[PDB]
Amino acid sequence: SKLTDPLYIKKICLEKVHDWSRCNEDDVCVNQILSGLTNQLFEVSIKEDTAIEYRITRRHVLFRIYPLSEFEVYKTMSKYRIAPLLLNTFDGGRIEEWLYGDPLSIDDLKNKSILVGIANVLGKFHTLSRKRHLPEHWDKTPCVFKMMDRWRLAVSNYKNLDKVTLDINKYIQESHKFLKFIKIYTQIENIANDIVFCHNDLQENNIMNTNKCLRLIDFEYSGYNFLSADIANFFIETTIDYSYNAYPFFIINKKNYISYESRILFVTTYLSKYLDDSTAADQDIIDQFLEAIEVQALGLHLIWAFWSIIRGYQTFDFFLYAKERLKMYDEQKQYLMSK
Ligand SMILES: Nc1ncnc2c1ncn2[C@@H]1O[C@H](COP(=O)(O)OP(=O)(O)O)[C@@H](O)[C@H]1O
Ligand SMILES: [Mg+2]
Repeated sequence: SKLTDPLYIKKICLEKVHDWSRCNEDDVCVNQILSGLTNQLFEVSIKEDTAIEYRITRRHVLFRIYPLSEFEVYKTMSKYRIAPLLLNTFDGGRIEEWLYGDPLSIDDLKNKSILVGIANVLGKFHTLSRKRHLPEHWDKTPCVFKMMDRWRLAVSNYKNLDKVTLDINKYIQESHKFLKFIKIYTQIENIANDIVFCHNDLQENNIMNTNKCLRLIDFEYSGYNFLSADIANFFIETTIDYSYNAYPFFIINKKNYISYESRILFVTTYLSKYLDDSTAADQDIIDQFLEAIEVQALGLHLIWAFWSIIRGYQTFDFFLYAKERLKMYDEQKQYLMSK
């Protein structure tokens, strides 16, 4: 695999990237980068002296080897320059614009100026639905209903769930109680309940930063959802570090949950890009908005716990991670019911 993959990759890029066929396999550099289990990813480049030699302008590409089709969404996202530009396709993968920065770190999410930048970008991203014409066949049923329903059904079919938690049926029961609550709750006249085209996996590793220019990647879970669910996911992710490089390959720091003041600064910045100048906007917009986010956070914990259980059964400690997201459900629920 590791020794044989590069040669395959080199041949395709030579013929699928403009001007690269001027080179040979010896001028091209393949480097596998870290990814999820759903794809293999490689930084492919040309040797820099050879790029200057052969006057090659595009020095790097991303080589990607493989409800809503991820691909269909990705190509719409690329069209509007939200995602890295699609360069080309081959059977089994795609070649994308290479982004020069780095994913945001978990500690970046503490920086207020970065939070502001994320809120600006997310505020704009969320207007796409009303400002462009998205493919109309896309299901507009909020992904919270779909993900919760689909993934809970699948977890109910498993044997040995007590090997995840003694109290698993409590959370299977919690889920449809949440869906019924969320059916009523999101009918409140508040923009947090707007249904827009959502990323659905908003987190530091999906936000590329090039010299203070923030880009979004990874549209695998993308679809229409309550706008506050995209934001709740981001807020949650301030307490989860996936960079940790030994078992269980994630670290939870709940003390790091984005502070109240940072949350108001994020929501305010967000609304300054999401809302039109002429928006019909009440006094408690921020209060209700911050409340809807915490409400959605509750469901996300279930959604991602069930997701992680399915991955555990079909394959990072997925089960410990589910367990942790369930403890978060419990904690979040106490919090909500408090106020
Ligand atoms: N177009 C790109 N340019 C440079 N780096 C990328 C690009 N796309 C992804 N990466 C890197 O690979 C990682 C995973 O990419 P992504 O597709 O979002 O995740 P996954 O492969 O887990 O679905 C990112 O954190 C980023 O560092
Ligand atoms: Mg990702």
